Amino acid sequence: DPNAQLTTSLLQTYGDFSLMDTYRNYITGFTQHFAGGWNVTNYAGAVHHEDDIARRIWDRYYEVAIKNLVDAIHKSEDKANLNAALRIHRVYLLSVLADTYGDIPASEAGLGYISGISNPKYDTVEDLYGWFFTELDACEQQLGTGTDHISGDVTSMGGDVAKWKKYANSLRMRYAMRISDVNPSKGQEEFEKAMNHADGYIASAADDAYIKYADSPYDFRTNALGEILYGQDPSSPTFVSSTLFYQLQNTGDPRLYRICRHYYNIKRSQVKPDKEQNIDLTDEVLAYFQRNNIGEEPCNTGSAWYENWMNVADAAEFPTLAKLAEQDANSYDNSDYRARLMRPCLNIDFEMPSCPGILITSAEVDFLLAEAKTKGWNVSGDAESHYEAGVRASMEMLNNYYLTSNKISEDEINAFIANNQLGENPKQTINTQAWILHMMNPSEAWANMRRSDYPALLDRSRLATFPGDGFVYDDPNMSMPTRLRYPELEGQYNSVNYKAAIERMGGTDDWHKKLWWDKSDVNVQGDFNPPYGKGYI
Ligand SMILES: [Mg+2]
Repeated sequence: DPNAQLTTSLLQTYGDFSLMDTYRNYITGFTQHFAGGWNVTNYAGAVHHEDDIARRIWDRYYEVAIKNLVDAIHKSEDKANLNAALRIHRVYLLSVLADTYGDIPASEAGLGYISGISNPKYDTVEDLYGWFFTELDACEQQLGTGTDHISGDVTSMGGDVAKWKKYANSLRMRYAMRISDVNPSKGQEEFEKAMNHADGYIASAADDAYIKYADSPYDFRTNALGEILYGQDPSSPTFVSSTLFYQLQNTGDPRLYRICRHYYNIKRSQVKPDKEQNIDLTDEVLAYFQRNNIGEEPCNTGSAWYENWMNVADAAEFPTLAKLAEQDANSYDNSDYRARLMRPCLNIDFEMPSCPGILITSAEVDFLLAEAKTKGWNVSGDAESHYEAGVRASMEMLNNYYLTSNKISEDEINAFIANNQLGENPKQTINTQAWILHMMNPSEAWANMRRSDYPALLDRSRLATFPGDGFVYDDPNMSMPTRLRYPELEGQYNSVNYKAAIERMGGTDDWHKKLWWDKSDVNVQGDFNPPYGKGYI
């Protein structure tokens, strides 16, 4: 039943816990949104490849979503609306697969490959992006030529063909920007084609495209990215990196302590994050810093929370934990949980099972329009207006989709924008602000970081490594990987096509090899001397 297969494929995007290891261990580490958990320190922090972690995106999307999409596409030629929606989500997941690994099966990933009886070649990144524009144009026009109801839709589009059209056009704008370095003229042409389309694009948050997940306890119904970020036990929360912390603090970003909180979480629930026992001591922690003329030490990329050891405050320092330590010291005076309380952690609001699965937002389109303007493309309105719109929408998406309290006021948004105008390097400003936007969309975060080379990351090569703590540094090139390696079993079961793709790369499956649309290395910060804690060597 094709509509059901649309549902499974949509939900798998963020709903499949079995590929979230790749996002917590590698991608969100590579983007330097998160740092300090043992896993991201072991993998992304050590620049340490391991097949079983790197393969999961490939293996799980091909085994489930792509299989179901292709079968449903072939079973839906009489249901043009559903057919177009199936095909748009295939383009979507193929763009993620290609942006992650490089050349990938696509044009030959068909019914035979589904049945496990045929071996698909790896389409080149350049050929795939060419096909993205063509296929999205075709689907966009096909939408609404059927009378069938897209009942398997679980996105915010809610089966509305007009909303799927704007989604397809917005993805065209995303891909057109992606190729704007390697093929400037095609990027310009494809962008303005979509931007000027009669059916429009995602112009306000009312038209945001996202998958809707269920508010049920921790089969793709719940957002598994939040699940793995919440950790599978209270000793493994997701710690916010110093890169993100310092981007927020140093720009006066009201998002600083919406994204960052301090938790003592020993009795927290494991079926659904609870305010009761994810004890939010943020204000009391900050009051403690201020009393002692000290401050935050957000974990550096490459380091774990127990490295670059920060002094641990006694329970007495925090009145809420103090009175609970005095009631029950085994629970609330545990020194390990006090230690992790010291570091900024991701708000559990971002870790709820019902968190959305972002596909593309009006805030991103705003930033695309801003950069399109700074490139001279024929866009209406100045770069600053689009830029400001995108900052305001990124702000507002947290109010609308995530925050359960402490919403960001219109005063704060207006204040922040005034202090962070475009400046002398708009491309850097635009893409740094998009990178915050993309926190919970790690694949777009990593792709757009790679293409735009902003934000300037912390130079991993000048941050500490901790081999004495069991981590393995088996790669001399410690700069951020620009892709993931192919699943190693492809070398056996798709051996000839695997060899070919590797040969096109230069003869080895090299995760320091830049993809076709990635023309330069991501920028890095020249200096990192934080007021508290450790910086560059
Ligand atoms: Mg690059």
